[PDB]
Amino acid sequence: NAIKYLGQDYENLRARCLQNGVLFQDDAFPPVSHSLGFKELGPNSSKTYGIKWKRPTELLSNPQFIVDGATRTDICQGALGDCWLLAAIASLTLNETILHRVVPYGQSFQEGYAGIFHFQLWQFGEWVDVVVDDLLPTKDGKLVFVHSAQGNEFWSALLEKAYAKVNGSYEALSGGCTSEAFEDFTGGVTEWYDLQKAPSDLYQIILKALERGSLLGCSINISDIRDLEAITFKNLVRGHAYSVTDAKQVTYQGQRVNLIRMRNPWGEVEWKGPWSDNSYEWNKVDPYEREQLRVKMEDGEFWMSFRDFIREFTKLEICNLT
Ligand SMILES: *[C@](=O)([C]([C]C1=[C][C]=[C][C]=[C]1)[N]C(=O)[C]([C][C]([C])[C])[N]C(=O)O[C][C]O[C][C]O[C])C(=O)[N][C]1[C][C]1
Ligand SMILES: [Ca+2]
Ligand SMILES: [Ca+2]
Repeated sequence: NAIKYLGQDYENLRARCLQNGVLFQDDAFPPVSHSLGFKELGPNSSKTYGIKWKRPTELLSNPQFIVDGATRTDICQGALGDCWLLAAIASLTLNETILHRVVPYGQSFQEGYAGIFHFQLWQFGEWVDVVVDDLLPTKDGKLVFVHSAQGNEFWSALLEKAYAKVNGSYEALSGGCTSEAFEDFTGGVTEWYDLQKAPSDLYQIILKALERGSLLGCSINISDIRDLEAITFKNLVRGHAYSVTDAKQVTYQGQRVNLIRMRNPWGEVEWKGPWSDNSYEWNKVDPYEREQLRVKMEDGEFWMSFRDFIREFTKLEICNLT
Protein backbone atom coordinates (compact mmCIF):
# COMPACT_ATOMS: atom_id res chain seq x y z
CA ASN A 1 0.00 0.00 0.00
CA ALA A 2 1.25 3.45 -1.01
CA ILE A 3 2.94 5.46 1.72
CA LYS A 4 1.38 8.81 2.60
CA TYR A 5 3.03 11.89 1.15
CA LEU A 6 3.92 14.22 4.07
CA GLY A 7 1.99 11.80 6.36
CA GLN A 8 -1.31 13.18 5.06
CA ASP A 9 -3.91 10.44 5.42
CA TYR A 10 -6.69 10.62 2.81
CA GLU A 11 -9.30 8.44 4.51
CA ASN A 12 -8.64 9.87 7.98
CA LEU A 13 -8.82 13.46 6.74
CA ARG A 14 -11.97 12.71 4.73
CA ALA A 15 -13.78 11.01 7.60
CA ARG A 16 -12.81 13.80 10.04
CA CYS A 17 -13.94 16.56 7.69
CA LEU A 18 -17.26 14.73 7.26
CA GLN A 19 -17.64 14.40 11.05
CA ASN A 20 -16.71 18.04 11.62
CA GLY A 21 -19.22 19.25 8.94
CA VAL A 22 -16.53 20.99 6.88
CA LEU A 23 -14.71 20.64 3.56
CA PHE A 24 -10.98 19.88 3.53
CA GLN A 25 -8.51 22.75 2.94
CA ASP A 26 -4.97 21.55 2.31
CA ASP A 27 -2.39 23.14 4.61
CA ALA A 28 0.36 21.52 2.47
CA PHE A 29 -0.80 23.14 -0.81
CA PRO A 30 -3.30 25.84 0.16
CA PRO A 31 -5.66 27.88 -2.11
CA VAL A 32 -3.37 30.90 -2.33
CA SER A 33 -0.94 32.40 -4.87
CA HIS A 34 2.15 30.48 -3.70
CA SER A 35 0.46 27.27 -4.96
CA LEU A 36 0.04 28.94 -8.39
CA GLY A 37 3.66 30.01 -8.65
CA PHE A 38 6.45 32.48 -8.07
CA LYS A 39 7.17 34.54 -11.21
CA GLU A 40 4.70 34.32 -14.09
CA LEU A 41 2.17 33.14 -11.51
CA GLY A 42 3.64 35.15 -8.59
CA PRO A 43 1.73 37.21 -5.98
CA ASN A 44 2.04 40.42 -8.04
CA SER A 45 1.64 39.00 -11.57
CA SER A 46 -1.12 39.79 -14.07
CA LYS A 47 -2.02 36.10 -14.38
CA THR A 48 -2.35 35.58 -10.61
CA TYR A 49 -4.59 38.65 -10.20
CA GLY A 50 -7.32 37.13 -12.42
CA ILE A 51 -7.56 33.76 -10.63
CA LYS A 52 -10.02 32.74 -7.94
CA TRP A 53 -9.96 29.36 -6.23
CA LYS A 54 -13.27 27.48 -6.43
CA ARG A 55 -14.46 23.92 -5.81
CA PRO A 56 -16.29 22.01 -8.59
CA THR A 57 -19.27 21.96 -6.15
CA GLU A 58 -19.20 25.77 -6.28
CA LEU A 59 -19.08 25.82 -10.13
CA LEU A 60 -21.75 23.30 -11.08
CA SER A 61 -24.84 21.68 -9.68
CA ASN A 62 -23.63 18.21 -10.77
CA PRO A 63 -19.83 17.94 -10.82
CA GLN A 64 -18.46 14.48 -11.55
CA PHE A 65 -15.11 12.92 -10.83
CA ILE A 66 -15.24 10.60 -13.86
CA VAL A 67 -17.77 10.74 -16.73
CA ASP A 68 -17.85 8.01 -19.43
CA GLY A 69 -14.50 6.67 -18.16
CA ALA A 70 -11.16 8.40 -17.50
CA THR A 71 -9.99 8.78 -21.13
CA ARG A 72 -7.61 10.83 -23.22
CA THR A 73 -10.30 13.30 -24.40
CA ASP A 74 -10.48 14.30 -20.72
CA ILE A 75 -7.05 15.95 -21.09
CA CYS A 76 -7.42 19.44 -22.55
CA GLN A 77 -4.48 21.71 -21.77
CA GLY A 78 -5.11 25.11 -20.19
CA ALA A 79 -2.90 28.16 -19.69
CA LEU A 80 0.20 26.43 -18.36
CA GLY A 81 3.39 25.11 -19.96
CA ASP A 82 2.77 21.52 -18.83
CA CYS A 83 2.24 19.82 -22.22
CA TRP A 84 4.79 17.11 -21.23
CA LEU A 85 2.77 16.13 -18.13
CA LEU A 86 -0.51 16.20 -20.04
CA ALA A 87 0.84 14.08 -22.90
CA ALA A 88 1.82 11.54 -20.24
CA ILE A 89 -1.63 11.56 -18.58
CA ALA A 90 -3.31 11.11 -21.95
CA SER A 91 -1.01 8.10 -22.68
CA LEU A 92 -1.67 6.75 -19.16
CA THR A 93 -5.40 6.46 -19.92
CA LEU A 94 -4.69 3.75 -22.53
CA ASN A 95 -3.53 1.34 -19.84
CA GLU A 96 -6.48 0.60 -17.55
CA THR A 97 -4.39 -1.09 -14.84
CA ILE A 98 -1.87 1.70 -14.29
CA LEU A 99 -4.48 4.43 -14.85
CA HIS A 100 -6.46 3.27 -11.87
CA ARG A 101 -3.38 2.85 -9.71
CA VAL A 102 -2.67 6.54 -10.26
CA VAL A 103 -6.38 7.46 -10.07
CA PRO A 104 -7.91 5.35 -7.25
CA TYR A 105 -11.48 4.20 -7.48
CA GLY A 106 -14.21 5.31 -5.19
CA GLN A 107 -13.94 9.10 -5.43
CA SER A 108 -17.05 11.17 -5.90
CA PHE A 109 -18.71 14.53 -5.38
CA GLN A 110 -21.73 12.75 -3.86
CA GLU A 111 -21.75 10.18 -1.05
CA GLY A 112 -18.78 10.66 1.30
CA TYR A 113 -17.61 13.89 -0.38
CA ALA A 114 -15.69 16.23 1.92
CA GLY A 115 -13.65 18.33 -0.58
CA ILE A 116 -10.63 15.99 -0.65
CA PHE A 117 -9.26 13.68 -3.39
CA HIS A 118 -6.10 11.57 -3.72
CA PHE A 119 -3.78 10.12 -6.35
CA GLN A 120 -0.79 7.83 -6.35
CA LEU A 121 2.54 8.80 -7.82
CA TRP A 122 5.99 7.25 -8.11
CA GLN A 123 8.04 9.82 -6.19
CA PHE A 124 11.21 9.73 -4.08
CA GLY A 125 11.71 6.09 -5.19
CA GLU A 126 8.37 5.20 -3.53
CA TRP A 127 4.72 4.82 -4.54
CA VAL A 128 3.11 7.71 -2.64
CA ASP A 129 -0.48 8.76 -1.96
CA VAL A 130 -0.97 12.47 -2.48
CA VAL A 131 -4.04 14.31 -1.21
CA VAL A 132 -5.47 17.56 -2.52
CA ASP A 133 -8.43 19.67 -1.59
CA ASP A 134 -10.68 20.35 -4.59
CA LEU A 135 -10.25 24.15 -4.67
CA LEU A 136 -9.12 24.78 -8.27
CA PRO A 137 -7.75 27.85 -10.10
CA THR A 138 -10.60 29.48 -12.04
CA LYS A 139 -11.28 32.67 -13.99
CA ASP A 140 -14.82 33.79 -14.87
CA GLY A 141 -16.21 30.45 -13.65
CA LYS A 142 -13.97 28.24 -15.81
CA LEU A 143 -10.87 26.20 -15.03
CA VAL A 144 -7.63 28.03 -15.96
CA PHE A 145 -5.45 24.92 -16.33
CA VAL A 146 -6.29 21.35 -17.44
CA HIS A 147 -9.94 20.55 -18.10
CA SER A 148 -11.98 17.79 -19.74
CA ALA A 149 -13.88 18.01 -23.02
CA GLN A 150 -16.75 16.92 -20.68
CA GLY A 151 -17.28 20.24 -18.88
CA ASN A 152 -18.53 18.69 -15.63
CA GLU A 153 -15.66 16.18 -15.28
CA PHE A 154 -12.84 16.89 -12.79
CA TRP A 155 -10.49 13.89 -12.33
CA SER A 156 -7.81 15.29 -14.69
CA ALA A 157 -7.96 18.79 -13.15
CA LEU A 158 -7.51 17.26 -9.71
CA LEU A 159 -4.65 15.00 -10.93
CA GLU A 160 -2.80 17.94 -12.47
CA LYS A 161 -3.27 19.72 -9.10
CA ALA A 162 -1.74 16.76 -7.18
CA TYR A 163 1.22 16.74 -9.58
CA ALA A 164 1.68 20.54 -9.09
CA LYS A 165 1.58 19.87 -5.34
CA VAL A 166 4.49 17.42 -5.34
CA ASN A 167 6.45 19.85 -7.55
CA GLY A 168 5.70 22.87 -5.36
CA SER A 169 3.40 24.94 -7.58
CA TYR A 170 1.67 24.96 -10.92
CA GLU A 171 4.37 27.24 -12.32
CA ALA A 172 6.96 24.59 -11.37
CA LEU A 173 5.32 22.46 -14.17
CA SER A 174 6.08 25.02 -16.93
CA GLY A 175 8.47 23.29 -19.34
CA GLY A 176 9.54 19.70 -18.88
CA CYS A 177 10.21 16.20 -20.06
CA THR A 178 7.42 13.79 -21.03
CA SER A 179 9.50 10.85 -19.74
CA GLU A 180 9.67 12.42 -16.29
CA ALA A 181 5.91 12.31 -16.04
CA PHE A 182 5.94 8.81 -17.58
CA GLU A 183 8.26 7.62 -14.78
CA ASP A 184 6.21 9.39 -12.11
CA PHE A 185 3.14 7.40 -13.25
CA THR A 186 4.84 3.99 -13.54
CA GLY A 187 8.30 3.55 -11.91
CA GLY A 188 9.22 2.26 -15.36
CA VAL A 189 12.25 2.27 -17.65
CA THR A 190 12.38 5.14 -20.14
CA GLU A 191 14.18 5.10 -23.49
CA TRP A 192 14.20 7.56 -26.36
CA TYR A 193 14.80 7.35 -30.12
CA ASP A 194 16.32 9.81 -32.53
CA LEU A 195 13.84 9.66 -35.38
CA GLN A 196 16.43 10.91 -37.88
CA LYS A 197 18.41 7.79 -36.99
CA ALA A 198 15.45 5.46 -36.50
CA PRO A 199 16.25 1.75 -36.35
CA SER A 200 14.72 -0.21 -39.23
CA ASP A 201 12.45 -2.10 -36.78
CA LEU A 202 11.11 0.99 -34.98
CA TYR A 203 7.52 0.47 -36.16
CA GLN A 204 7.54 -3.04 -34.67
CA ILE A 205 9.03 -1.60 -31.46
CA ILE A 206 6.14 0.87 -31.34
CA LEU A 207 3.50 -1.81 -32.03
CA LYS A 208 4.86 -3.97 -29.23
CA ALA A 209 5.05 -1.12 -26.72
CA LEU A 210 1.50 -0.01 -27.45
CA GLU A 211 0.35 -3.66 -27.09
CA ARG A 212 1.83 -3.95 -23.61
CA GLY A 213 0.40 -0.60 -22.50
CA SER A 214 3.76 1.19 -22.40
CA LEU A 215 3.56 4.99 -22.54
CA LEU A 216 4.70 6.73 -25.76
CA GLY A 217 5.16 10.39 -26.62
CA CYS A 218 6.81 12.36 -29.37
CA SER A 219 8.03 15.86 -30.20
CA ILE A 220 9.65 18.11 -32.79
CA ASN A 221 12.84 19.80 -31.74
CA ILE A 222 13.14 23.52 -32.43
CA SER A 223 16.68 23.59 -33.86
CA ASP A 224 16.68 27.39 -34.38
CA ILE A 225 14.76 28.87 -31.36
CA ARG A 226 11.50 29.97 -33.05
CA ASP A 227 12.53 31.71 -36.30
CA LEU A 228 10.40 29.42 -38.45
CA GLU A 229 7.33 29.92 -36.20
CA ALA A 230 6.02 27.82 -33.26
CA ILE A 231 3.65 25.98 -35.63
CA THR A 232 4.86 24.27 -38.85
CA PHE A 233 3.38 24.81 -42.33
CA LYS A 234 1.38 21.55 -41.94
CA ASN A 235 0.04 22.55 -38.48
CA LEU A 236 2.29 20.58 -36.13
CA VAL A 237 3.45 22.35 -32.93
CA ARG A 238 7.23 22.46 -32.42
CA GLY A 239 8.81 22.07 -28.94
CA HIS A 240 5.57 20.43 -27.81
CA ALA A 241 4.68 17.05 -26.27
CA TYR A 242 2.28 14.78 -28.15
CA SER A 243 0.95 11.42 -26.93
CA VAL A 244 1.36 8.50 -29.33
CA THR A 245 -2.01 6.75 -29.07
CA ASP A 246 -2.13 4.03 -31.74
CA ALA A 247 -0.34 2.33 -34.58
CA LYS A 248 -2.33 0.51 -37.27
CA GLN A 249 -1.79 -0.71 -40.84
CA VAL A 250 -4.23 0.23 -43.63
CA THR A 251 -4.65 -1.09 -47.17
CA TYR A 252 -4.08 1.89 -49.43
CA GLN A 253 -4.81 1.20 -53.09
CA GLY A 254 -4.12 -2.49 -52.43
CA GLN A 255 -0.81 -1.88 -50.60
CA ARG A 256 -0.18 -1.93 -46.83
CA VAL A 257 0.74 1.45 -45.32
CA ASN A 258 1.96 1.72 -41.72
CA LEU A 259 0.15 4.50 -39.82
CA ILE A 260 0.67 6.05 -36.40
CA ARG A 261 -1.86 7.99 -34.31
CA MET A 262 -1.06 10.84 -31.96
CA ARG A 263 -2.81 13.39 -29.83
CA ASN A 264 -2.06 17.03 -29.16
CA PRO A 265 -2.78 17.56 -25.40
CA TRP A 266 -4.42 20.86 -26.42
CA GLY A 267 -7.39 18.73 -27.61
CA GLU A 268 -7.15 20.70 -30.88
CA VAL A 269 -4.68 21.85 -33.61
CA GLU A 270 -3.83 18.92 -35.83
CA TRP A 271 -1.56 17.84 -38.68
CA LYS A 272 -3.00 18.73 -42.08
CA GLY A 273 -0.79 16.50 -44.25
CA PRO A 274 -1.46 13.03 -45.65
CA TRP A 275 -3.76 10.90 -43.44
CA SER A 276 -5.01 13.96 -41.53
CA ASP A 277 -8.75 13.91 -40.82
CA ASN A 278 -9.77 15.67 -44.07
CA SER A 279 -7.07 14.21 -46.31
CA TYR A 280 -7.81 12.45 -49.59
CA GLU A 281 -5.80 9.34 -48.60
CA TRP A 282 -8.82 7.98 -46.73
CA ASN A 283 -10.77 7.74 -50.01
CA LYS A 284 -8.41 4.98 -51.21
CA VAL A 285 -8.61 2.59 -48.25
CA ASP A 286 -11.42 0.03 -47.93
CA PRO A 287 -14.46 1.58 -46.14
CA TYR A 288 -14.22 -0.77 -43.11
CA GLU A 289 -10.64 0.34 -42.30
CA ARG A 290 -11.63 3.98 -42.91
CA GLU A 291 -14.62 3.59 -40.57
CA GLN A 292 -12.57 1.88 -37.81
CA LEU A 293 -9.66 4.32 -37.90
CA ARG A 294 -10.68 7.76 -39.22
CA VAL A 295 -12.56 10.09 -36.89
CA LYS A 296 -13.48 13.45 -38.44
CA MET A 297 -13.29 15.68 -35.34
CA GLU A 298 -11.16 18.58 -34.17
CA ASP A 299 -10.15 16.67 -31.05
CA GLY A 300 -6.34 17.00 -31.24
CA GLU A 301 -5.98 13.42 -32.47
CA PHE A 302 -4.88 12.41 -35.96
CA TRP A 303 -2.99 9.88 -38.04
CA MET A 304 0.25 10.15 -40.02
CA SER A 305 2.01 7.60 -42.14
CA PHE A 306 5.02 6.26 -40.24
CA ARG A 307 7.16 7.58 -43.13
CA ASP A 308 5.86 11.15 -42.63
CA PHE A 309 6.04 10.73 -38.81
CA ILE A 310 9.77 9.98 -38.80
CA ARG A 311 10.38 12.89 -41.20
CA GLU A 312 8.32 15.43 -39.22
CA PHE A 313 9.05 14.42 -35.61
CA THR A 314 12.52 14.23 -34.10
CA LYS A 315 12.12 12.45 -30.78
CA LEU A 316 10.12 9.44 -29.58
CA GLU A 317 9.99 8.52 -25.87
CA ILE A 318 8.83 5.16 -24.61
CA CYS A 319 8.28 4.26 -20.99
CA ASN A 320 8.17 0.47 -20.54
CA LEU A 321 6.55 -1.24 -17.52
CA THR A 322 6.95 -4.60 -15.69
C1 LIG B 1 4.56 22.54 -24.20
O1 LIG B 1 4.72 22.72 -25.61
C2 LIG B 1 5.80 23.11 -23.52
C3 LIG B 1 6.03 24.60 -23.88
C4 LIG B 1 7.11 25.19 -23.00
C5 LIG B 1 6.75 25.85 -21.81
C6 LIG B 1 7.74 26.40 -20.99
C7 LIG B 1 9.08 26.28 -21.34
C8 LIG B 1 9.45 25.62 -22.52
C9 LIG B 1 8.46 25.08 -23.35
N1 LIG B 1 6.93 22.30 -24.01
C10 LIG B 1 7.74 21.63 -23.21
O2 LIG B 1 7.67 21.62 -21.98
C11 LIG B 1 8.82 20.82 -23.93
C12 LIG B 1 8.23 19.42 -24.19
C13 LIG B 1 9.24 18.49 -24.90
C14 LIG B 1 9.72 18.99 -26.27
C15 LIG B 1 8.68 17.07 -25.02
N2 LIG B 1 9.98 20.75 -23.03
C16 LIG B 1 11.09 21.46 -23.23
O3 LIG B 1 11.25 22.23 -24.19
O4 LIG B 1 12.09 21.33 -22.31
C17 LIG B 1 12.34 22.60 -21.67
C18 LIG B 1 13.08 22.40 -20.36
O5 LIG B 1 12.36 23.10 -19.34
C19 LIG B 1 12.55 22.40 -18.10
C20 LIG B 1 12.80 23.40 -16.98
O6 LIG B 1 12.80 22.69 -15.74
C21 LIG B 1 13.55 23.42 -14.76
C22 LIG B 1 3.32 23.32 -23.71
O7 LIG B 1 2.93 23.19 -22.55
N3 LIG B 1 2.76 24.14 -24.60
C23 LIG B 1 1.59 24.97 -24.26
C24 LIG B 1 1.98 26.30 -23.61
C25 LIG B 1 1.42 26.28 -25.03
CA1 LIG C 1 -14.28 11.18 -19.30
CA1 LIG D 1 -8.89 14.70 -35.19
